[PDB]
Amino acid sequence: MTTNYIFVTGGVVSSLGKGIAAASLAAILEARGLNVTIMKLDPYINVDPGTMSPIQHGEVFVTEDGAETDLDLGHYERFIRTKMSRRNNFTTGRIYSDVLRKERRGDYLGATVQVIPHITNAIKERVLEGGEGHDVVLVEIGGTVGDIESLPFLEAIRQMAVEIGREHTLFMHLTLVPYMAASGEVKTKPTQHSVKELLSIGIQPDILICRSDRAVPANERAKIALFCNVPEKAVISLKDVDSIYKIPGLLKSQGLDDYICKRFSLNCPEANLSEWEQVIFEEANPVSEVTIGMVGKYIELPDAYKSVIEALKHGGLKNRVSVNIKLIDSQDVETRGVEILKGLDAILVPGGFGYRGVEGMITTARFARENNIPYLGICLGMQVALIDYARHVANMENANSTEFVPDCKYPVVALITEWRDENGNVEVTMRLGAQQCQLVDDSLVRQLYNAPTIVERHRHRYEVNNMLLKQIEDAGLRVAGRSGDDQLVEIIEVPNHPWFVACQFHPEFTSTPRDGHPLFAGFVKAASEFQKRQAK
Amino acid sequence: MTTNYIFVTGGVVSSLGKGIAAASLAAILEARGLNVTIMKLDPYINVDPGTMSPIQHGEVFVTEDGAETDLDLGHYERFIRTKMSRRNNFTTGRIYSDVLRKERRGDYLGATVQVIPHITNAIKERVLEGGEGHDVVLVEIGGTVGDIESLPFLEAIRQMAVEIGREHTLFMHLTLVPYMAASGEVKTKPTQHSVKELLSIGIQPDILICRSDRAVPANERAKIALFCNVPEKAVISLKDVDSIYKIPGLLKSQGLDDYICKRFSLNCPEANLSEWEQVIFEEANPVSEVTIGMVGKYIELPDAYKSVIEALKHGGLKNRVSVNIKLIDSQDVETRGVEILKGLDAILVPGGFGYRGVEGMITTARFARENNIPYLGICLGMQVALIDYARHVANMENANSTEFVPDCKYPVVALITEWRDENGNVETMRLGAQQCQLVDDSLVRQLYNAPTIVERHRHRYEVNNMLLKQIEDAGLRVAGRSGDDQLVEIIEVPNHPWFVACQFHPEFTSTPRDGHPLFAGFVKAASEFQKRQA
Amino acid sequence: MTTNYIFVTGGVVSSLGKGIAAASLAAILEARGLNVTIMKLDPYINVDPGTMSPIQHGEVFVTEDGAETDLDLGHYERFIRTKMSRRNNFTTGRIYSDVLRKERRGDYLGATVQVIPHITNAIKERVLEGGEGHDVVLVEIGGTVGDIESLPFLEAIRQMAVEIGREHTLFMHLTLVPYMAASGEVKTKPTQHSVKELLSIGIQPDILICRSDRAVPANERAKIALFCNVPEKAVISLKDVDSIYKIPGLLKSQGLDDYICKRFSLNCPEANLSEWEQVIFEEANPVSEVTIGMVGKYIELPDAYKSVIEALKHGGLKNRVSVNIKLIDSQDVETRGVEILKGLDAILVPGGFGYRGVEGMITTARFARENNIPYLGICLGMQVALIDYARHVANMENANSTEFVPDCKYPVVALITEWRDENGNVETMRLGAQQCQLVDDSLVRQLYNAPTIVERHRHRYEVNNMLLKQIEDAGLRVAGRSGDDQLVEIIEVPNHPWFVACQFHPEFTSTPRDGHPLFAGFVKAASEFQKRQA
Ligand SMILES: [Mg+2]
Ligand SMILES: [Mg+2]
Ligand SMILES: [Mg+2]
Ligand SMILES: [Mg+2]
Ligand SMILES: [Mg+2]
Ligand SMILES: [Mg+2]
Repeated sequence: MTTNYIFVTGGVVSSLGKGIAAASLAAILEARGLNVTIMKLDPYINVDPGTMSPIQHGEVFVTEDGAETDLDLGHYERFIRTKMSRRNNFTTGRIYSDVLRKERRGDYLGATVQVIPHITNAIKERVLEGGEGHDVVLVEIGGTVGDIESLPFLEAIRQMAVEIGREHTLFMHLTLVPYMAASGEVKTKPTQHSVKELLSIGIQPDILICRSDRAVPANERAKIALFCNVPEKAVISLKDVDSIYKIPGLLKSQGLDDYICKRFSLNCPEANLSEWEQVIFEEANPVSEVTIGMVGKYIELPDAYKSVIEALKHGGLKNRVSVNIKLIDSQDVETRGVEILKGLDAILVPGGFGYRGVEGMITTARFARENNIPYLGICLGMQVALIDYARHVANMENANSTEFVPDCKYPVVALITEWRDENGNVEVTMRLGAQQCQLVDDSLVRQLYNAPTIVERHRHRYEVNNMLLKQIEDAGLRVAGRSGDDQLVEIIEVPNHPWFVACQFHPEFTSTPRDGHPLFAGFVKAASEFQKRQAK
Repeated sequence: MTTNYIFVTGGVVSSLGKGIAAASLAAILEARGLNVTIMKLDPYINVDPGTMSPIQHGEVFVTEDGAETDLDLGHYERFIRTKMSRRNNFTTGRIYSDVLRKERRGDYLGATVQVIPHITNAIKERVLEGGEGHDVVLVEIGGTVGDIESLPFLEAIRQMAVEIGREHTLFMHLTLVPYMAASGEVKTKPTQHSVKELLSIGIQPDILICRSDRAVPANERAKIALFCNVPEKAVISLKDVDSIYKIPGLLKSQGLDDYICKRFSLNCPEANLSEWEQVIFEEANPVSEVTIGMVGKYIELPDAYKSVIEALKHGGLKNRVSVNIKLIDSQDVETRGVEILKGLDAILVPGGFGYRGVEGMITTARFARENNIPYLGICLGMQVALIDYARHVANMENANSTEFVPDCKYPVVALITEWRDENGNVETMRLGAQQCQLVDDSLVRQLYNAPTIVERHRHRYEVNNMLLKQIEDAGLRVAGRSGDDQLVEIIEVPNHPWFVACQFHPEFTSTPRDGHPLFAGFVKAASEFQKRQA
Repeated sequence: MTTNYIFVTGGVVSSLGKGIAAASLAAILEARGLNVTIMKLDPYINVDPGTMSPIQHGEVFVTEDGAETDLDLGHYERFIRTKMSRRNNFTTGRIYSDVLRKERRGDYLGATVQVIPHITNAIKERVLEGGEGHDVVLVEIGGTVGDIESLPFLEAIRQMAVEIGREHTLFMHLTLVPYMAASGEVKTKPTQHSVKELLSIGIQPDILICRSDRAVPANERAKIALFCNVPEKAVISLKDVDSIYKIPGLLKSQGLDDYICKRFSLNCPEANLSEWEQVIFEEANPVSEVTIGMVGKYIELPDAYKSVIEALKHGGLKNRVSVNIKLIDSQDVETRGVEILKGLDAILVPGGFGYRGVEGMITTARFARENNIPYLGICLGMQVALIDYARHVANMENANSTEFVPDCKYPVVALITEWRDENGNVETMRLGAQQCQLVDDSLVRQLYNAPTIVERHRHRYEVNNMLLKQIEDAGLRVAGRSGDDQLVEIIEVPNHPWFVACQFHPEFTSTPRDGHPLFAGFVKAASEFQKRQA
């Protein structure tokens, strides 16, 4: 099993759908029984995305193993079965980070450390390390062919190709092909110029995925093929679709996989896109429609909630419900009232950090609870839910979490190390990654999940204060799931509501269009049910 | 009078509307009382545009001086009052052609002839020659930056700038700023890559014209302004508009002219855009509408009849009528018959060459003439009508133009030389502006409200004077003539609401601001018809 | 017979000796029994090299077929046996000139003519035409990579390679590898930058010829091989040698041909360089030496007489004499007189045009003739002698060539047409190979050991036959003639040790391997003289 590489680059413009296109291609190949993987090389100095701001960067994906990563890894997982690890994503800064240590520590032997080969060498090592024992490895180069930031990545993959050879390496480049209103036509120039840059640095693309408003007409394609470029019938059209679930099919329709298998000398069964057609079908044929309110502090960048939004969609798939997501700002709530929340068949409070929109969230939770509106809260969203209750259904006077009010009488949520009493009494940090969790017999989730135990992914520090727990419990609230050790609280549920659950983890990083998510499926169904009784 | 030069280039993709944008800028400057001109440098080996196909290039504009040029000079002309000459358009081929010959006549003295400096020197010569004593000269460079084709032009203007200095030189570069439905955002990378191709060539742009499908936001702009670009507040947004007549105003609103004037140290009044405003108003507030059928052969590529279409639009303006142009292929008249002609308030038969739909046209002329439908025929459209007339009225069995049936007995159209008769009895090309005399009791005389007019020519075949009288007798009216050989220019059909046909190309003189008497009159009639006919 | 193409380009600087290096490689391949040719693509607008000045370009080589070409074809010819035709050299100007005309005759059908594909198509056509059925074709691209001038040629060959594929195409790129007296080391950066300019243009070199003043060390090489370059062991060192005759061996030692043959899948015997070895030996082991004065006008740029110099060198080879060429300006003969001629064992008066030193020459001829100094005159050098002879012996007051004094009474040199007499009595250009008949009792007859020979021509002015007999009578010998008009080709001076003068350019046929009878004979004599004269 000689490992084969597909280096995926984009030209002309950013935001071309490269992540998704690699994902889709990976999907097809897997559908052919191949052992496939994908990796993301991010051309930025930040050592890890775990510090990038959601606005700008988008959401911070979390792998099983706790790596904080680029959201593209989210796309990968929702398209292929291979699990992502830290090995699947690295940035220009971690490389440098690396090379700078080895240096300042000898390794180089007073030799002069340069981009080439020291940096490039470091890139290859990591690329190999992640391709390690896969039939096909998709290497997605972030940024745009043409930026400097890209340079070292491109040079490294160039080196690889030479080394490894045409028989186990391919270059897949993505270009924009604008449609002209004025021209009333297809502009191929930009692709030519892009391919031109590849050549300028040693790279001759083997495949071209042409992104356009609409399908790129053979004639145009035929032009590109030869037009500079120089590919054969490996010029692919990637029109704008209304559903990403259709991409694997479109690419297949065009022979991309075949081209790829031949080149790689991969003898293998024809791709069966049944699951994808299924997903498409379901999506195309909803029965009912709901409107869900997503109440958070980062709505400027919807990509800040990428995984949630996809999860909601999946939940809809599993119920034949067309979900209408209405993005709402924690703030306005605690500003514009509560009349913004009205008209939601359901309400979701995602994660985030601060204290910023936090008050409006607490509110939202209360509104949901009080108005028997199905509510689902992730992390922050659980916390803001622990509160409202603590506050409104118990004593917990000004109930809060030390993230916001370090000195509260009632710190129902806060670092374990900070666990104190209402009387300041006391007892005798970053949770990242997949973690087992024990569900409470007789709980909603225990039913939804249909298992005693589950594994979910975390990304948090502030825990439920066990010190003020029973106090909230006895107020009626219920603990649905825990995480042994310190038995930390993972899931809570409010007993006298139609559908009210909250968890510490990010159920969203486990949802997929093909298999859904028990929690989201439930939530969505409930939303439906709610819609149904509100009028009938 | 130190001449000032504005070098206009384009990046990313072709078709950014660079010609119109240059025209519009010229329009502002002119509206500030400046003496302005514009020139088109086409990076193509064809020596003379007058040989290229419309499929590819679209209409052949004709200047006053008879030069055959790129359609862009038509745009220039519809935006500024400066007239175009053969000196406002030239190609790579002309340059090489020039150098080759100069070289063959030993002007170079055994020295090595090279792109640099021979070709570039030749280009510079032409530029200066064309900008000769104007306050501002806009030099539009054809082609797309980054291509091989335009290299010489770019090197040449680089030198000029360097020679002339930044006090009288500016580079204005158009670029595509795509819109991502996805991210819902605007991509400035292409601009950056494009701007960098200039640098690689030694040019650093002074102004950027950012073309998008919507306005480019100050955000995306200041980014451009600096990031990879380096211009001041010379980052201009040029969104897709619904009327090119809005452009000068749009550019003026963003201060382009001020920046321009400022750099060139031009102290002049603010741009008075009143005429443009009027045009804009008239266009937006039609009081009625019509459907004018445009019956021809190159009907496929629109640009083929750029100027005609524009002149019909101007006709609307003048009459506050909304003109619906129905592009009709003459072969289908041939094919399916006058069935297609049904539903028009007017019929226009344009010029062109190639027997092709020629029969399809004659028919149309007839149709129009026989159904009292207002008609306008230009050149071929006039010939096509002489025929119909001659035929169906003068009874001249298969009257024709030698151009298509040299053996015709009855050939009312033909070179002055081939001029024979039905009895075989007997006894170069027209280009550019020609005085023509209007006949005293003509419709056309009224419209133009003048004894003599000046129009543009581009034809060989003529009204066989040896047969004229026959048709005259048969009722036809000679509305105008050349003068000397007293060649027939215009003809009229008396028992008609509105039937005019001329040899010249009236469309080359139409302007949105001042319109055109024929077109005006023709549109009016189309209206009248419309109404009546209901 | 799938033709194989070797694209030869150059980077960093011009004058890397690219022509010689291509020739030498061709020489190896040929020595392996391959059918090989070479062509010169000159990126200059001059249509015909036959109009460029030597100041700039050096001698005008003349092919068998009469084509006037770049001196490089002379190099080609001195290294391979394949003969050159007009098809082995062409310029940018020829290409454009071709396209222009094709375009004017509507071959393009109104389509846009552009650099790509029209010009590039034209180039490809010529290349294929020139490589037509040879096993290997070396295509030398003139100019320096990275310049604008050579763009088209580079794009064209890029296409070919792409079209033809790597099985029959190779790119060979010459580059400068400077030596730093400082660090005492060798700089490979320029190679890298140069190699990268190719990439930017879409070409990735297969072989690098590293030119230095000393051999490039395996060290600096493997670095090149990979670092920024990417070729295999196609990194060749080409140090400055003392004899170009060593080159094929030097290249062969590094395995260039094997690599070449290998890539092209050519199965052929090892390069037999015996002839080269001999040449090398002869050159290194002269047994005596001489000083031959080369008396002329363009005396300044050496390359002006490339072939002559080479043929004199070959003369040495054949006689194991070391030839000391004394470049003597004819105006100084004019200026300072025969004083300068002192110290020569022989006198050579080359060809050329321009009255200039013409008098300086006639003198020389005389001097040589009157001091029994072996002489050789080519073309002008022959004319210059007819004169002297005619004059100082036939007593023809100021005999001359109309070329300089059209009004001369006594004009022994002139166009067949101007052919008059002293009494005014009476009754295009020669280029390329011409049969000439050798006179039975001539020296020249012995030397060539043949009745008829073939030589190359490049002249207009001729031996005025109406005056011949006079000079014949005065003692002069007609050693050879054209044939038909029985034009005088060669003349001899009987009371002389060695005095020959021909119209043709013997130098165009000289070769280091096979030498040249005239030159051989002439050098021999110079030796003899030398000795005697002491
Ligand atoms: Mg991506
Ligand atoms: Mg990235
Ligand atoms: Mg234009
Ligand atoms: Mg153009
Ligand atoms: Mg050379
Ligand atoms: Mg050259």
